[PDB]
Amino acid sequence: GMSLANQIDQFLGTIMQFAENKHEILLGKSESDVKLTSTQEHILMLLAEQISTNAKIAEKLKISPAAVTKALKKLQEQELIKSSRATNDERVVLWSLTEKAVPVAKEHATHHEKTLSTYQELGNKFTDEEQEVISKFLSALTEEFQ
Amino acid sequence: GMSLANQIDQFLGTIMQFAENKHEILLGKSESDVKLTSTQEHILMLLAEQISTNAKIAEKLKISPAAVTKALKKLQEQELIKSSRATNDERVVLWSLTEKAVPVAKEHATHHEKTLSTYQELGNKFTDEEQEVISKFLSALTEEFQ
Ligand SMILES: [Zn+2]
Ligand SMILES: [Zn+2]
Repeated sequence: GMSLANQIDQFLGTIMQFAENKHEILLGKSESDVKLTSTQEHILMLLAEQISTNAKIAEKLKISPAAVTKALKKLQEQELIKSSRATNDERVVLWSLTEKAVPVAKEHATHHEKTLSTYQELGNKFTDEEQEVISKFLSALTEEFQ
Repeated sequence: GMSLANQIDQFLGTIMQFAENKHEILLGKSESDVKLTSTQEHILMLLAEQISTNAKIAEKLKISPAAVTKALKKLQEQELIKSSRATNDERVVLWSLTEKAVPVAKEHATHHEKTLSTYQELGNKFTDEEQEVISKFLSALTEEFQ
C-alpha cells in the first residue's frame, strides 16, 4: 500500500500523459510543434557526424532503403540536406547538412544526450545488484506490451 | 551493455508506441474505436456498483463537479445512464446504468482487472526487498516526467 501493481499502473499513466502528441520520449525539451519525424531528425544527427550515402544511412539507423528514401525526400524538400557526387564514383550520391540544419541536428542531439544522462544518473544511484533487479523487471514488463 | 540507461530509453519507447491513440494503458484489450473518455467509462463502472448522486461520483472518482457534469451529459445523450429522484428528497438526483451500459461497464471493469492482475503477477515474482528497489526506481523516474 500502495501496492506495486497500483504503482506500476500509475507510472504508466504518467508516461502516457507525457508521451501524448510526441514522436519520441525526450527530456529537457520544451513543448513545440512537431516539425520532423524521428527518422528525419536522426538522419540529420548522422549527417552532422559524417557525410553519408543512402546505404550508410540505412545501415546506421537500421531501417530500410524505402524508409531512407522517404525521409531524405522530405529533408531535401525542406532544404535541410543537400546531395553531392562521390569523387571516387560518379554513381554514388552523398548527403550532407545545409547550414539551416546545423542547429536542428545539434538541438536534437542535445535532447538525446540530456535524456540518456538523466537515466544514467538515476541508474547510478543503484548498485549493480539493484540494477539487475530493475533490468529484469523492465524486461518482463516490456513483454506485456508486445 | 545494454546499459540500464539504454534499457530505460527503449522501455519508454515501447510504452509510447503502445499508448498512441489511447485514453488509458489497458492490457488484454483488442484495438477498437475510442467511444468513451476514461471519466465516462469510470462513471459507468461506479454506477454498476452503486446508484449514485453527482456528489458521490465526484467524491469517488476524485474529480470536480464540472468534470462530472460534462461526463454525465455525454453518457445521458448516448442513453448509457438515466436519472431518477431520490425517494427521501425530491431535490436529489440519482444516476443508474441503462441496460445498454451493463456490458460496457462490465467490459471496462474486466480490462482494469486484467491489467492490474498482470502487474500483480509480475510483482509476485519479486521478493519484498526487490519490490522496494523497483518502487524506488519507479518513484524517481516518475519525477523526471513531471
Ligand atoms: Zn530522436
Ligand atoms: Zn479505465
